[PDB]
Amino acid sequence: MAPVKVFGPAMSTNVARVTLCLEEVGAEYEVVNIDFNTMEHKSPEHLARNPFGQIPAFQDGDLLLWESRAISKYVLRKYKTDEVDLLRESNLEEAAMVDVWTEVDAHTYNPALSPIVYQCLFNPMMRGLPTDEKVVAESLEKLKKVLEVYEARLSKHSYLAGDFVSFADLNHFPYTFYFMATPHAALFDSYPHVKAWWDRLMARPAVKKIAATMVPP
Amino acid sequence: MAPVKVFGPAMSTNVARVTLCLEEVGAEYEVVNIDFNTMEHKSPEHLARNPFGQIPAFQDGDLLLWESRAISKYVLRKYKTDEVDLLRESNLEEAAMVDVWTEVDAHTYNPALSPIVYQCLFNPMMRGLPTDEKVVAESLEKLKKVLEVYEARLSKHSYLAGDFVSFADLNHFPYTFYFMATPHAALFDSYPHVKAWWDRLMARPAVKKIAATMVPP
Ligand SMILES: N[C@@H](CCC(=O)N[C@@H](CSO)C(=O)NCC(=O)O)C(=O)O
Ligand SMILES: N[C@@H](CCC(=O)N[C@@H](CSO)C(=O)NCC(=O)O)C(=O)O
Ligand code: NA
Ligand code: NA
Ligand code: NA
Ligand code: NA
Ligand code: NA
Ligand code: NA
Repeated sequence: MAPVKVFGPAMSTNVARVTLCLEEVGAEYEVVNIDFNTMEHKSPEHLARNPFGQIPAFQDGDLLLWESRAISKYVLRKYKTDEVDLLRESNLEEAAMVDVWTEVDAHTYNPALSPIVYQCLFNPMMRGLPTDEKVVAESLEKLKKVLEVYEARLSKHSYLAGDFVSFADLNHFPYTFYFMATPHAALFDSYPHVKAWWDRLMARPAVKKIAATMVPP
Repeated sequence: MAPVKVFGPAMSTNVARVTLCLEEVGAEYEVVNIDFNTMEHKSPEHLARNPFGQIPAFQDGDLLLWESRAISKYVLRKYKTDEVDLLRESNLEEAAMVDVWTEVDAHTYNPALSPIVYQCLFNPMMRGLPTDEKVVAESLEKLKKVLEVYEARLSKHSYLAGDFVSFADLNHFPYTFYFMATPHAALFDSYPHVKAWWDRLMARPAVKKIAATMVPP
């Protein structure tokens, strides 16, 4: 049988980006673990998939992909329907706003939020490494300034790209989910339109399914 | 058909990403400078274009965009022809490789190459800031490992996504051009297929036109 394969730990943020997209479009898939403890990500077998030796990678027949956003867009295109059109590529202005807010995640929001996840969650929980409180403080101040902008945006529309959910919103889910596992989760409550947006995403069945994979089973 | 407008200094890397895409598709445009000396990027007029107060921004009628890659994709879609189709969105596997290598620029290549540009070129030439040789050395070692991967890829095809030029290749132009103005330019000679690809991009008429805009006096 023909499920597509995602390679990497299911709970890894960038894997969860891809599995969320797969769930949203109703595609059949399997997640194949990659064991970092044996350097499997640097094995020749995995380097054939991603020559830079990272996860996720992805296989659909003879096509091997890497870079979570590239994988995700392939999925969103391949399995597109009229009812689940998360890129909006037939409407140039809508597609442009999807792209803008996807880029805002990559270049503005995630660089502010991710260090807090690293320092407050990944460091202590993965290998028991310390937290750098200077990094956390600096990042929180940058994140507050980002959230001020998101608060204004999400007072004008229910989602980032307009009055429709899109890949832009989905891209914010994996790292933000882990931010909600840190002691700084309540920050979002100070930006009520951002909180309402987050709650809307968390209510989505595909998001619930992937959130359940981002915990300890 | 009034020309579309690109806002920012013409020689800025992320402005040049956009103007290269505009030249490749033969679109009429104007570059409108944004004066950082008077904080014009933080003025209400510019914040209406990019609420994060960065350049580039872009206007087409009533549409305002920011984030250079989002602007660029809007351009490549709007002005697409069968002859100049730089995203390949009608072919899932080709679009996927364009997307992979666009992501590799953003998340792998540019993070290794751009600090060398900053330390060796932008620091001394813009404000007269010092150079951090530790940053340069660490970045060079990362870049060498990246270039090994590019060398293998560019032995299989003349361009990153396949046997056709695409947005993936164009994304590498602006920072790489400035890297070639640093004392480390010769690094590429150690990767003959990467150097041959670079020379092919530099031979393109659109690339020549934008390279001429990328000067200080
Ligand atoms: N931009 C890429 C990031 C992948 C990545 O960082 N993967 C990490 C796991 S998370 O810190 C990884 O595989 N690292 C191993 C390494 O670099 O050796 C994407 O979105 O796919
Ligand atoms: N990912 C974005 C980066 C734009 C940017 O950094 N712009 C800088 C100029 S270059 O260092 C900028 O406008 N900075 C002003 C500021 O952040 O205050 C893009 O691709 O458009
Ligand atoms: Na849930
Ligand atoms: Na549930
Ligand atoms: Na929860
Ligand atoms: Na001007
Ligand atoms: Na595209
Ligand atoms: Na290859």
